[PDB]
Amino acid sequence: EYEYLVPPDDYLAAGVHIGTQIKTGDMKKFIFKVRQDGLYVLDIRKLDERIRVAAKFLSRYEPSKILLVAARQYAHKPVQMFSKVVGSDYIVGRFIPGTLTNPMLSEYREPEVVFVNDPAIDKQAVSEATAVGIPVVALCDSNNSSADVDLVIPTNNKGRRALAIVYWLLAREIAKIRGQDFTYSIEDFEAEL
Amino acid sequence: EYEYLVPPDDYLAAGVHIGTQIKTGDMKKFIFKVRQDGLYVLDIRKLDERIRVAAKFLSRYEPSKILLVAARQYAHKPVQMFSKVVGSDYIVGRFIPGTLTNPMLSEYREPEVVFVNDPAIDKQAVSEATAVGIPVVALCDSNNSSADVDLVIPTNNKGRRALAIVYWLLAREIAKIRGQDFTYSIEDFEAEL
Ligand code: NA
Ligand code: NA
Ligand code: NA
Ligand code: NA
Ligand code: NA
Repeated sequence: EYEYLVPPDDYLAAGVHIGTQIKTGDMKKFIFKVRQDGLYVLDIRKLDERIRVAAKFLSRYEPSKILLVAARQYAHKPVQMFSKVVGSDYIVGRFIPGTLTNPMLSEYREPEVVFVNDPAIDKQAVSEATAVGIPVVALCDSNNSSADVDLVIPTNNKGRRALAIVYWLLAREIAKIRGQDFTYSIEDFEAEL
Repeated sequence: EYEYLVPPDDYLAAGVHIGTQIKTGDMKKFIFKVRQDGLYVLDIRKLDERIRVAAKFLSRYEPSKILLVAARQYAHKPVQMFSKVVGSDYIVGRFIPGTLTNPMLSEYREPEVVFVNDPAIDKQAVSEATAVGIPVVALCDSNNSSADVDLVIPTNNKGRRALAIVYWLLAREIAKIRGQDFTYSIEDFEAEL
């Protein structure tokens, strides 16, 4: 029996397994099945394994050197709350071109690892981080595919609740490794509306 | 404008870009093109970027906590030479089931990261590492596909010289990150005839 970070039903209730109508070759290994309504379903066993791995991966960096990126609206709150807990830097909303490549921009930063919400939406950040040799972690849905993403977290990266539980779990596990008290609830990470 | 770790011609002479007659969905994003003879060609730009990232990541671990695994014969020497330089542990030849999951087994170890030569050949190690939450790094050829590999290094992982230059580069970059002198030639890493 596999031991999940949370009861399996919690993952399903959050809709992390709900993909899109599109499947990429890169994501096939994470797709459990395709629903009759054409929607692809992600493997929660794989998601759980990847969240654990990502938490360990990220705990190998000093907090301030971690940069989270997310233009997608429902990801802003989860990203900011994750940062509140982990101590990572973040950029939500429009990512300004040159933020990682132009030392003269006021927004310029030099993180050692970049974590984006969606490689398609946050493509500018992914491309720049890769051009500068910075490892890229990313949430990838069935429709995503990027040769520039180094560490993948296969999950619904669009749903309000799905994003809340994933960022919440990542922050929770990183805090555990760090021996930092964490009492936040999934609701605390969830975007309004 | 990209800057390779070594003259591009060196990568080609080693045949790292030469894949097999098969292409998985997992590897599609790394395939540059398909040759006249049916052989898929890997993207050396991505390989170079990935070797750089893997070296950085691995240098984030106490060397003794890194475990290299390789049953494939042409990978033994490269793996042993990499370990000589890096200080990592390794298991070449048959990987005994239970090595990462059975504490009573004499060969039992608790590495913090596992790096295998081929996820199909070294599937036992990949499966066990994943089952215990240990991040998995792997060399993946066009024919490979594994949801259990966390960090991928897209390259020919069968060729004698292909393996020598890849392990050589990784070791060189890790030593460089440490400052450790590195005077080995690619030949010093190549399996004998
Ligand atoms: Na989705
Ligand atoms: Na990248
Ligand atoms: Na707690
Ligand atoms: Na090959
Ligand atoms: Na794994």
